[PDB]
Amino acid sequence: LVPMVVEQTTRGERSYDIYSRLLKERIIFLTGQVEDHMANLVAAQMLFLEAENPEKDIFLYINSPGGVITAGMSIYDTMQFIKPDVSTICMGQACSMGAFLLTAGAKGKRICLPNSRVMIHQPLGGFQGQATDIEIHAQEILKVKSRMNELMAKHTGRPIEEIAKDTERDRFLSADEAVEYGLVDKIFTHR
Amino acid sequence: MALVPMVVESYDIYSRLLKERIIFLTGQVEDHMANLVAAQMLFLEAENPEKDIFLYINSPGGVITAGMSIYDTMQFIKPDVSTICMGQACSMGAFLLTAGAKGKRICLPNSRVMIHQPLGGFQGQATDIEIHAQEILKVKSRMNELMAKHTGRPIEEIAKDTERDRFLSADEAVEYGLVDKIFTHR
Amino acid sequence: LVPMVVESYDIYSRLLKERIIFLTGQVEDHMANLVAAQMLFLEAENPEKDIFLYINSPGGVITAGMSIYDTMQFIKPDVSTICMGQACSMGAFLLTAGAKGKRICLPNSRVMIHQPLGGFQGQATDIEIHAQEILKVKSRMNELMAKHTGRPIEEIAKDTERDRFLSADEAVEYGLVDKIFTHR
Amino acid sequence: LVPMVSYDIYSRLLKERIIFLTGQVEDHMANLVAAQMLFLEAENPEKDIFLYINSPGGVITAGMSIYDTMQFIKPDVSTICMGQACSMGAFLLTAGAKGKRICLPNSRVMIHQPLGGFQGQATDIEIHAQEILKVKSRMNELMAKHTGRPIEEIAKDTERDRFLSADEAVEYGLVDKIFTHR
Amino acid sequence: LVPMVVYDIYSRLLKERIIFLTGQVEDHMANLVAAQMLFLEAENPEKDIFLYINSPGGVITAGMSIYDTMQFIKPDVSTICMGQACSMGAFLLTAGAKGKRICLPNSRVMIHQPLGGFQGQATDIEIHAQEILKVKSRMNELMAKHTGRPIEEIAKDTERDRFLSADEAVEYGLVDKIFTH
Amino acid sequence: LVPMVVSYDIYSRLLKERIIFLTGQVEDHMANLVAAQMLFLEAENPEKDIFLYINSPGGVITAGMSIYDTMQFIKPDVSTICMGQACSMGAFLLTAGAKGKRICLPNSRVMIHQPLGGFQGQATDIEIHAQEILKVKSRMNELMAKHTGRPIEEIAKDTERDRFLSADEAVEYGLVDKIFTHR
Amino acid sequence: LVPMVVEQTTRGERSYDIYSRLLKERIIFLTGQVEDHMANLVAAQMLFLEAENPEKDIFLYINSPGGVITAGMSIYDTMQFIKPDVSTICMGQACSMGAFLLTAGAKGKRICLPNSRVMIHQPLGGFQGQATDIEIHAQEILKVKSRMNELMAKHTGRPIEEIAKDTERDRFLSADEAVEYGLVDKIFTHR
Amino acid sequence: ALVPMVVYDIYSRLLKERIIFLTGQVEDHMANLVAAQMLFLEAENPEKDIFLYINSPGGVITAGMSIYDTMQFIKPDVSTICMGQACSMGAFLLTAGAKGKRICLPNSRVMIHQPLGGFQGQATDIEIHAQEILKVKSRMNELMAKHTGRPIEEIAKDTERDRFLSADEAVEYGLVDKIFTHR
Amino acid sequence: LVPMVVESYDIYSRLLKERIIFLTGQVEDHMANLVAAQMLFLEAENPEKDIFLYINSPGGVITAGMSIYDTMQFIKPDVSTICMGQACSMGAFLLTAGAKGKRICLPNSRVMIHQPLGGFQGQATDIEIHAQEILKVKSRMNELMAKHTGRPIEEIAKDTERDRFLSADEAVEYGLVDKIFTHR
Ligand SMILES: *C(=O)[C@@H](C(C)C)[C@@H](O)C(=O)N[C@H](C(=O)N[C@H](C(=O)O)[C@@H](C)CC)C(C)C
Ligand SMILES: *C(=O)[C@@H](C(C)C)[C@@H](O)C(=O)N[C@H](C(=O)N[C@H](C(=O)O)[C@@H](C)CC)C(C)C
Ligand SMILES: *C(=O)[C@@H](C(C)C)[C@@H](O)C(=O)N[C@H](C(=O)N[C@H](C(=O)O)[C@@H](C)CC)C(C)C
Ligand SMILES: *C(=O)[C@@H](C(C)C)[C@@H](O)C(=O)N[C@H](C(=O)N[C@H](C(=O)O)[C@@H](C)CC)C(C)C
Ligand SMILES: *C(=O)[C@@H](C(C)C)[C@@H](O)C(=O)N[C@H](C(=O)N[C@H](C(=O)O)[C@@H](C)CC)C(C)C
Ligand SMILES: *C(=O)[C@@H](C(C)C)[C@@H](O)C(=O)N[C@H](C(=O)N[C@H](C(=O)O)[C@@H](C)CC)C(C)C
Ligand SMILES: *C(=O)[C@@H](C(C)C)[C@@H](O)C(=O)N[C@H](C(=O)N[C@H](C(=O)O)[C@@H](C)CC)C(C)C
Ligand SMILES: *C(=O)[C@@H](C(C)C)[C@@H](O)C(=O)N[C@H](C(=O)N[C@H](C(=O)O)[C@@H](C)CC)C(C)C
Ligand SMILES: *C(=O)[C@@H](C(C)C)[C@@H](O)C(=O)N[C@H](C(=O)N[C@H](C(=O)O)[C@@H](C)CC)C(C)C
Repeated sequence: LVPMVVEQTTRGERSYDIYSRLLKERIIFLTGQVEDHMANLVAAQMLFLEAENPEKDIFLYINSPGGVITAGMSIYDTMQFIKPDVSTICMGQACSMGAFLLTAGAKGKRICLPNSRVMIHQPLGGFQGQATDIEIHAQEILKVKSRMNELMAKHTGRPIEEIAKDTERDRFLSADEAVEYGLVDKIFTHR
Repeated sequence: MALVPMVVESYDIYSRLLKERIIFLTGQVEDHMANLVAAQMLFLEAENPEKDIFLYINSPGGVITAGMSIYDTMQFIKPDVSTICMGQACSMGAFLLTAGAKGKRICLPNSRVMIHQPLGGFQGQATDIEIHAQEILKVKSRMNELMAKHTGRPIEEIAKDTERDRFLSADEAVEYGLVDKIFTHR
Repeated sequence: LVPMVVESYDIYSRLLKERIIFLTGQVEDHMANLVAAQMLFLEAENPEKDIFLYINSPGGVITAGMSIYDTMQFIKPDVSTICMGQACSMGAFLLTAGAKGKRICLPNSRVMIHQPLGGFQGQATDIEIHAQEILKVKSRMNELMAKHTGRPIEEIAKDTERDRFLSADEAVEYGLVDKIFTHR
Repeated sequence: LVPMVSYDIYSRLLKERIIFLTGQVEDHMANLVAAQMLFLEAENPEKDIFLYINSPGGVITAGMSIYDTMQFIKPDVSTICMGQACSMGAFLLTAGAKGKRICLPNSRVMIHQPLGGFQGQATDIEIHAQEILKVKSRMNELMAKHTGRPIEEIAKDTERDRFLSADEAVEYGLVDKIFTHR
Repeated sequence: LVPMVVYDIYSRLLKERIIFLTGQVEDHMANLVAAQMLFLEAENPEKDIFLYINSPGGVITAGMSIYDTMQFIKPDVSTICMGQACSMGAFLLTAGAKGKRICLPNSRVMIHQPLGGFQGQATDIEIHAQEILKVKSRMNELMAKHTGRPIEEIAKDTERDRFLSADEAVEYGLVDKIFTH
Repeated sequence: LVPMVVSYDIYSRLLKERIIFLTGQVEDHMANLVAAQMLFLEAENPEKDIFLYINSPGGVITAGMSIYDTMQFIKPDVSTICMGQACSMGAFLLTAGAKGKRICLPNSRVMIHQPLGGFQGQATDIEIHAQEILKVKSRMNELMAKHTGRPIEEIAKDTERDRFLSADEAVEYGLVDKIFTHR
Repeated sequence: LVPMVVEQTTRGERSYDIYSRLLKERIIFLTGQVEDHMANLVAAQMLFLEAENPEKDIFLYINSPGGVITAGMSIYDTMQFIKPDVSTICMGQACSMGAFLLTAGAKGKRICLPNSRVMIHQPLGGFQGQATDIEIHAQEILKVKSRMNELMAKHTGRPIEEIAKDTERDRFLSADEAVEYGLVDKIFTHR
Repeated sequence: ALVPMVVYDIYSRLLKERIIFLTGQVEDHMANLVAAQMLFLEAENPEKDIFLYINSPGGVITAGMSIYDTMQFIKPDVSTICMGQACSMGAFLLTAGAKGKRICLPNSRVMIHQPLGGFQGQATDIEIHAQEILKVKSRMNELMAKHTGRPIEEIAKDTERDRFLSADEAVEYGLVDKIFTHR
Repeated sequence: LVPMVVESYDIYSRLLKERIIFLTGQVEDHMANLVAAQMLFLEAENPEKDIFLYINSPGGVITAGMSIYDTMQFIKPDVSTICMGQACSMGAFLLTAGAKGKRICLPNSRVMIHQPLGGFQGQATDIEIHAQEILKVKSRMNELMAKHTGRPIEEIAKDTERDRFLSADEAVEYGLVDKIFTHR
């Protein structure tokens, strides 16, 4: 089910799906596993909303356990490139790449809901083939890990060495702990 | 696909009842169906932030974080979310039922309510097992605190009662403080 | 595909304007939710005109069916139940739950009643909790069957221990339905 | 991919009071037919309905939902056999309004006794066996009523698969006439 | 493959009056243990039998075939826990002759209530639920007898998984002593 | 679900801003869709630039060459912007963009390596397919050399195995021209 | 296949499989994944070789990536219990529980072949179910991890704290590194 | 069963003649059986030669090294004869034979290449496993250099990709000592 | 099962004492190794008595077949080859590899020759290496066929580009076998 809303016009009626209707309020949803196709859709929505009005805020609701890093960095670089401030709101959970995109929001507009969960940890990977090729892919994953820690350090305001220590294994944070760590700025309870 | 629809001049029975400020939470709670409920709520607030929203719940439960995305949306939006239990509200469904606005949490007479502690499952190195084991305790504690707050029963009693599956009738759900009243006839 | 009519409506939306709802196939949450939704819609449309629920169901999930039953009782409109093809298990329960004097079998429709089914796996403590719950549900279903049929709970219990098949005539004599429709 | 004309092809023919019963008979497709019949009755309860049947049969109760709908509604339901009408499809063909049951020249009709299948306790098997016999007796009675042949002859003939040509279906009394050209 | 001597290694150690209970307890492997116990009794009904247990548990009725065979035969059955004895394996460990129930130093013992599962008509579910409660009560009674702990305490402690070290198994009364060298 | 605007879907609405998306594995059908959009935008205005956002790990070479040959053929300059990553054929279509209009975003990844193949059958057929794979490998290395301005011998050495480049390394190598951070 | 050897007797001939023949030389093989059944067979061979002669050495050839811990601890407790010294020789590799049973040999008789590989790391596990049950199984894995570190410390002569640090992640050792770490005593190249 | 007498197959009969067969994929259980046969033949007679017939495409390195170390440890010289093919680990065990007693048959095929592997998990774990495969790769190149008498740099270069050798080429390279055509 | 005979031997072990070896079905490492093992055994038993290799094979793995071929050429005894049923691909190669004057077809036996099959997937550099190797093996196989048949390599190459089916008589005329055996 995708719920529709009917707007009456001079020439009868037209129809909007609920998500298209909330897109007019400049609200984008990032829901479930981060992969190329759904991530492109999020990026497209950001580019559209920029063209519509490049000075109004964009609200990105995140409920994700993470997924593909490159797919996520397509969203990240879009958020930084576009003029509008992208306010990030955590719903349910933002883990792995979802936490990274949550902390990547415009400073002062990164929000957790009270019972939302945040989790951070180092990249995952896996190659198979000749020893020479394993060394090349092993070198690449280390470069990506260094870069992801560098960006986390920038957005949190914590030193890179501390980000590295804390993401060696799964680190779960409550909403309060995400504010204290510097992943988000404030907690929204009631409007 | 979309059931009992008419073309606009597809508009279905759920789209029609959404105008009456009615949202349906049906079946297993997971990210996508939960995102749809939250979206409907955000929409109904923008339409009118002062009229009540009616959330019909028939769910055995599911993913806690997905359910919490609805719970936090219910508390955040200005409108009171009235919860009505149809058929059953169990696990996460029972949680969202009791999370309705005080005075407007309703069971139908032959609706079934069931509460129990969280489920989980990790595999890997003992160090990681300890981290996830700790995280599951944190979530279990939080869920008991919120269940205590909404029911008005002490956390020690919620914890005791939810160690194993606890089935309640509509009458028992009112007594326990999960719901406020029973609706039989209009 | 489902045919459309221009006046543009699918055939079910068009029959819904005549206050007709269809309960077809296995009773589960999603199809049962739809039935309940249609009942709420028709009440809001007109709370004093009868609703016609056509039933062709072998049964299914009890809680899903109790979502329909509780909706039927709650809404102001009388819900007339008509049995097409068959009403077995939960379908039979929803057929007999209709407004008194407006529960109808068609001549060659079949009705079947029997006790609930269930199944759990795990610790003996949990098995005992689930066994108790299934007994409470069985007692409650037998009580409501007794209420709607007018037969005593003891007889309903005896008759539903094993599968009991009724013709249209036998369903009238048992009190599951009131009358049989052949022609207008 | 169903073609358009404003209307889909089946919806356009539904304005001409034409319903199609195609493929295996089961609860959902059978309900759709019964719904189209109730709709056409509300539209005009005196004009004929045309039910084109191309079916190998299927679920009896699903078929009986159509049969009872056909008998209840005021309009005469003319049945036309396209390709084949076997088992339950043959039963619904013979259930049409007398004078208006039609086979096309190369259509195939076939009749045989019900199939079933239960497993479990001997007590439950006895209950389910008794139910299958009652259904078989009832199905034979209704076939006897619509064909005009006695129940004893319907019973003997449906013990095993009995195939009929269009000519043989008219002789047996399953249909009234054959349409070759308009 | 199982190596041989001039007899396979298991037949050769059966001369030393040693029986192995290894892996999941089911009808066929349990029948083999009970068969070996009847054989060793017929060979010499006075000399002790050594049962080496390395089992996570399994089918209760299959395990009760070994238990009843242990009690029935004239010879004392000395139980030695190697690797682990959990669930039904723990039950057979504690069912050994008093003073001859042994844990090796790094062997693990675990006890918990029975598992079950039926599906069908509510009447049948009630019959199978009652049966599972009767078995649970019986298993607790026999655990109480062999440990010396009261039935009420055994019931509480087996509501959920309870892991014991070799030392804890001695303190609980599941085994009598620990063999090291 | 792709949302609608007033009525267009979001991708049709961004196509009016002359923006095309190349997303996921390169195969015949998605590649055809890119080339169709390129022919459409040319007809609409054959002088205004086209913007191709690339986020691809690569895929089928022939499918990718359908996009490459469409890019060169149409009058409008095709500006290529690397989102997330551009590897294999994705990198090839990135470097194929109009010179001075090939862009990486800061944390976008670029990777290049030689073609993959595979035939089974008679030794005669294996020889024919092996030759064909060498000719394609040569042709791809020539086109990479032409677009980067690096000699073919260097492109061959550097693509014998997987070669991963950052945004900065992609500019130095000559795969892209510039990096875009903020508008 | 398994190759047979024929011994001639007064009454014609008898036949041994190669493994049964080498068992008369007091040689046991621990090969592949450690699980209850193959481990029970190793223990049975040890109890047999004790009964035959409780003063002569037993040679346990190890080529294993590891497996079930309780299965391996059934072999460990048998080794310590029986009178005979169990000399452990590493063939190909001894990882995980493989490395644990290699180091559990009689002191001075733990051997690596030159190109054999040794690897050590902390226990693996995995439960699913009620939070209460997860807690119990999580407490059990920790208790087992402590016990395994204690025994590794005792057999290697390194302190428990160093064993714990070094086994948090996979630690690979060459034959030389295994002697230096104290997992084995000596390296056999030629007889 | 096999091709036997009841008193015992053709392999058991040829084991009496001090002949062992290494056939098919190298893995723990078949490699354990080879090493066992080698220990048995030493105990029977530690001075007579052992003949190891090798027809293998290779397999698990650690399994193959259990044989290698057994070959070097036991007192008897192990003569290696290549039947059909010796590739990867099979070629390694062929070249590991006693100097002067490593034999190719005329139409036997030899192929050498670097190790294969694969891990998936946390970047930290990947770094550890990536290091281990480099150590193993070095060690295998060192042992090949020793047995062939070629420098490790040439072994490394040649095994970066698959290198196929004829019987003649295997003698020239030093993988084997001589070719046996007729007795 | 395989029948036994008492003197206790299986039927194949008994015929092995008559110096008969069977090559039956798809040629692969394990079954080819068994044939080679038998050839070494019979040489050790008596290096001056002929060995009789019965061939019924569609072919299979070339290297596995070359393990038999090199064993045949190496051992002192003449290896007589008799074709039962069929000798195709590698089986035809091993048939023609028998001692000159002792390569035999049975009257209704079928022979078939064709060029090698192969298959690699991976990087274009690896595909070039494997392609070159396939061509070297193809050249070597054609050379050895040319030697044993006494036909020039150009003709063997032409005739094996596609599947070439020969009767017993056609096999003798081509030089793949020397004579046909009908009766003893
Ligand atoms: C959190 O989202 C992480 C996991 C999904 C839990 C995510 O950040 C992650 O590690 N993703 C991994 C990934 O994208 N890895 C790529 C790759 O191997 O190609 C590398 C660029 C990482 C160095 C997995 C593969 C999804
Ligand atoms: C009721 O709905 C419970 C289950 C469906 C029976 C639900 O509350 C629940 O426990 N869900 C469980 C869950 O969400 N667990 C998560 C997780 O493991 O990620 C933790 C937050 C709880 C420790 C699973 C999804 C059923
Ligand atoms: C008739 O509809 C019955 C079956 C379909 C034959 C139906 O009444 C029924 O018993 N359904 C069962 C069911 O809903 N059981 C629930 C349950 O276990 O959830 C028990 C609570 C009933 C006490 C089965 C599960 C379909
Ligand atoms: C012709 O259509 C027959 C079969 C498709 C061949 C049909 O008449 C039939 O026998 N249907 C069967 C059926 O519906 N049986 C039900 C049942 O199993 O409950 C009994 C009521 C009739 C004996 C098959 C099983 C669909
Ligand atoms: C320990 O070994 C227990 C499980 C393996 C964890 C074992 O004692 C157990 O509970 N076994 C169970 C069983 O045998 N149950 C039978 C049954 O349901 O048939 C009942 C007689 C006990 C209530 C499971 C089924 C193996
Ligand atoms: C990058 O995109 C490469 C692969 C995804 C790794 C791509 O360049 C590539 O090699 N594609 C391959 C391909 O298209 N090969 C064709 C073919 O064999 O059909 C040949 C033309 C290459 C010589 C694979 C097969 C997709
Ligand atoms: C090396 O052998 C380790 C793994 C096989 C890589 C081994 O020591 C190991 O961790 N085994 C795990 C194990 O035995 N776990 C049991 C269990 O949870 O059941 C615990 C007793 C260990 C804490 C197996 C692989 C699960
Ligand atoms: C030749 O036999 C090679 C392959 C079979 C083609 C063989 O040498 C090889 O590389 N084997 C590989 C292997 O054993 N890898 C192990 C491993 O990943 O565990 C590493 C020690 C290699 C550095 C694979 C597993 C067959
Ligand atoms: C006849 O027996 C041939 C095929 C079965 C038709 C046989 O001669 C053959 O070609 N076998 C092939 C083979 O051995 N190919 C290897 C290989 O690809 O590894 C190459 C050496 C071919 C040059 C196939 C694979 C069975």
